[PDB]
Amino acid sequence: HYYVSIDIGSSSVKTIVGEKFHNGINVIGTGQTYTSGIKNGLIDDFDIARQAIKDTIKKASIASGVDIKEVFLKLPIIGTEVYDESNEIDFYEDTEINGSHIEKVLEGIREQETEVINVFPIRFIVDKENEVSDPKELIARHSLKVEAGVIAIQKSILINMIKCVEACGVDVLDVYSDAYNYGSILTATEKELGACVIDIGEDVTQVAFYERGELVDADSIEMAGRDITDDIAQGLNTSYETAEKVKHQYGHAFYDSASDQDIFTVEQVDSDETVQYTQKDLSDFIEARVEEIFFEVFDVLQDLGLTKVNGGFIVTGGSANLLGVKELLSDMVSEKVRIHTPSQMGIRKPEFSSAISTISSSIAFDELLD
Ligand SMILES: Nc1ncnc2c1ncn2[C@@H]1O[C@H](COP(=O)(O)OP(=O)(O)NP(=O)(O)O)[C@@H](O)[C@H]1O
Ligand SMILES: [Cl-]
Ligand SMILES: [Cl-]
Ligand SMILES: [Mg+2]
Ligand SMILES: [Mg+2]
Repeated sequence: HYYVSIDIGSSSVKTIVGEKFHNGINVIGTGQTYTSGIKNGLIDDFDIARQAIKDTIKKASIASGVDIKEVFLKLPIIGTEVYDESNEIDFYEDTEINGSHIEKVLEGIREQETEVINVFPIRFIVDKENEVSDPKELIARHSLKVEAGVIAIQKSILINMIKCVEACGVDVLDVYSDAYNYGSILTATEKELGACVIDIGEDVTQVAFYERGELVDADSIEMAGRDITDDIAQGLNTSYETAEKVKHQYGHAFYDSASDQDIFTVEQVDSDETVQYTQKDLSDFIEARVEEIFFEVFDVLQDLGLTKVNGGFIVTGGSANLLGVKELLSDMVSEKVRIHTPSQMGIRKPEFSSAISTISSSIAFDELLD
């Protein structure tokens, strides 16, 4: 059937309706609603947040022609913990391992302040000896063990995000931390060599590092697009709103590559007076803040104890639309750099990476467990 994801963002709630193909996802509809009901990745006003989510499901329904009733929810990398764990289940007869057995051994891991939301297999072990990655259709005489990666989140976040969404008359079939979702926007080589995803949104910037095909660790920083706007507003002595517009229209994150011929007029906040500015002027502010964010990212990587980023950097999210971000980052790092943008029609904006990869995740577990 169809897969419906919901990304409850600080700038906009995003919903994608997709269909699973052998080698991909066919997107058949989207919904997007900007709201002030979400701040810093979390619900700021329940009622307003409910309205936006409800409205977005509506938009997604009308656009896809589907009667959305069940959805997969992405969860931000806040109050999150990643760790290892293993579990084993016993058989009392020769058993050909299928999806149900895998679901059961992982389930046990998903057995106080937090709640396990994702449990993915690193490797499986049949009858205390044969170690394999895919144990399907093979025979076990005694057992099936799993060495899994585990993501858990603070109960308060989970409980409130689900309640808010289910208050719009829909069922949350499953939850997917963005820590696991990003695994899907990376190529096999990136996930192997050791790659870092950086999603710069509005209030939150998220970081997730994958290595040897698996998620190693992740975290989030409270510095992103809004902060870029704030500096612009302060610098050009103009309102937040106007600063937001010039950021989209003339924004550039690399001063040297920023243009001078590009000019625009901005009204002042303290006087009827108006002032002229060049893109290079605007870029002074944008580069400074984006640079800071990246330095914040490097600090996260060190605390996480992750020097060495062999697979390169993948930058995505709404602020990734900013010109000069690739230049800026590669100008301060030796490893490869790229901006990820979903390829499907209608969601070809970096802000859609979370929503679309949430579907990739639902599909992955669909194929794993079925
Ligand atoms: N063309 C653009 N140029 C520069 N910035 C942009 C552009 N388009 C969107 N943005 C910024 O992208 C941010 C929102 O992107 P988004 O990835 O959707 O964040 P979010 O997911 O809604 N909220 P969150 O992830 O919780 O921080 C806002 O700060 C926008 O100003
Ligand atoms: Cl075990
Ligand atoms: Cl994806
Ligand atoms: Mg986001
Ligand atoms: Mg907001």
